[PDB]
Amino acid sequence: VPFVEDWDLVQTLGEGAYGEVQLAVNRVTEEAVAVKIVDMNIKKEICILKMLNHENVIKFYGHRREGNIQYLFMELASGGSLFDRIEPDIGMPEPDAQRFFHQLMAGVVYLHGIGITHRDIKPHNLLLDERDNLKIADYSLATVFRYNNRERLLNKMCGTLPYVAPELLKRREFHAEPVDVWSCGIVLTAMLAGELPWDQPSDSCQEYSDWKEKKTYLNPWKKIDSAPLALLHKILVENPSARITIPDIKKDRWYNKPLKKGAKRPRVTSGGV
Ligand SMILES: [Cl-]
Repeated sequence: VPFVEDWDLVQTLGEGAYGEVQLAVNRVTEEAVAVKIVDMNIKKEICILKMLNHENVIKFYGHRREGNIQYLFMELASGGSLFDRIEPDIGMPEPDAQRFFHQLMAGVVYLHGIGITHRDIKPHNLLLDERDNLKIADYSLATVFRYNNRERLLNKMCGTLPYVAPELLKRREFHAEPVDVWSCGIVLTAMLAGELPWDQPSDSCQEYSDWKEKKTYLNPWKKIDSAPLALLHKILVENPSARITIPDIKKDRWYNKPLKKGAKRPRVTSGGV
């Protein structure tokens, strides 16, 4: 029974470090949206949020301040997270993984093309609409890495250790785009194996050492077919300047492999075939 202007906040979708996220339903129009509620940087988030316009990125509808609390209205992805579609120790069917990977690259290319890096790509932040279309959500760590056609290097460490690229832990400053690419590879690994390969990509983490030594008889690699594994070998490359870029991902054999049948034709409601 809480509400904001014309919307009722009817269900808690999740929780933030500084927020809560609610299902908001418009009393008049019946539209359903998501609303992130922040008690009391968020100015920066809003500027980035207003830039977003792409089918694989959560759209921003506007905001409201009421005393101490900010409300950020956002497109709803009613299917929830990709995280909940990954069966532990299994993953998901390869054709479904490929499709989600396709969508994820489309959203990341978009963001990179407007000079925005998300910086915390992981299945928890990849939401699904009612047709299972992927949407990159939560721009609270996002930042500008290109402005007026000039790249800036990053230096703040942030993200989530099992998804983070090794340069982020090793270098004083690093390029944004390869970091996002690396985390897309860890997502792909999770979709195909239902398990993360390492706690973190550091020289003191055995499982990472094992990967650099190509011990792909170990989990999770041994669960992964040779084609997508060859892509993962190009993505999960320690040196960020040697790592595959998105233009080249789009040329990869597995990325271009036909795997998934299209949806059945929609039901006739009027007229003929
Ligand atoms: Cl996992």
